[PDB]
Amino acid sequence: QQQPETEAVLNGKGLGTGTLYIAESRLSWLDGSGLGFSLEYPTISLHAVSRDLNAYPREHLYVMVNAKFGEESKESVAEEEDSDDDVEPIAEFRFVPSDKSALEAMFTAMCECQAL
Repeated sequence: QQQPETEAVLNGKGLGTGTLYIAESRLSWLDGSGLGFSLEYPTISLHAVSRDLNAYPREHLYVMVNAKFGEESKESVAEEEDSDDDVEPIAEFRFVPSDKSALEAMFTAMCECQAL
């Protein structure tokens, strides 16, 4: 399945405006600046969907995932204290389609993927 018109926002600062095509092997997105790029499976963690309109008359697929930083560090020293966190521990990704047909198709993609 593929998405017609939809914009992509990733981890808090929204970067992405174009089309999203879901591939069984991975997810491929096209950037509105004439640049196509794909990601290894979507970060499905906390996704908000509203197939039925009642409280919010709008379509939008919001999915937020918590990311942990560590592995290698040079500017900061390893420690169990974070009194001053300059970077957010959670990244919120918002993928919102501007087509009711794109919202229902994405829900069938997520609903079918979550069930399988």
